[PDB]
Amino acid sequence: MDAATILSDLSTIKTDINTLTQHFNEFTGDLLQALAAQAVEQQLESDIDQATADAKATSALSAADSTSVTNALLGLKPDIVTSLDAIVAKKPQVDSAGVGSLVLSDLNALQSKTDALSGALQDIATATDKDTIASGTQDIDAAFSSAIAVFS
Ligand SMILES: CCCCC/C=C\C/C=C\C/C=C\C/C=C\CCCC(=O)O
Repeated sequence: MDAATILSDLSTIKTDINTLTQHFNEFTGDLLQALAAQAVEQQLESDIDQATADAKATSALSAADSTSVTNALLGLKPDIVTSLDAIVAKKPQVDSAGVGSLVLSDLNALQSKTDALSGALQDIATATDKDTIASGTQDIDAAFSSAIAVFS
């Protein structure tokens, strides 16, 4: 509903991602581990959708708020790349657990939901910040495409 809400929403997303990465780095193929990570992944999906809804409810951002939201979104990029790298690194464990289709389903959902979030933030950012967001989102989308290719 306002810029502070969107920033808080983006921080929650950041926390979710870093928690997932921790799960990935511990994954041994065990299905209970997979269940635990999927719960976090589903929380992440919900949190991204919440951010999108809050952004859709928000008026054209001041210059300072636009910078804040742009930097918070772009600040997710290395966390996303790190997280995607971490699950890719565990492809053998994913294959042995037989849960590749779940990873793939999750990746496609997350890409869709993240793209929607970026679109909504572009809509309320300054003209310059929109371009910056779009550019960073291209990079996030590239990273998703690579992970999807690995898991399909
Ligand atoms: C918005 C940025 C997205 C960052 C990447 C986040 C998730 C990658 C997608 C799916 C992986 C998560 C759960 C799938 C379930 C089991 C696979 C092993 C999980 C584990 O380790 O037990």
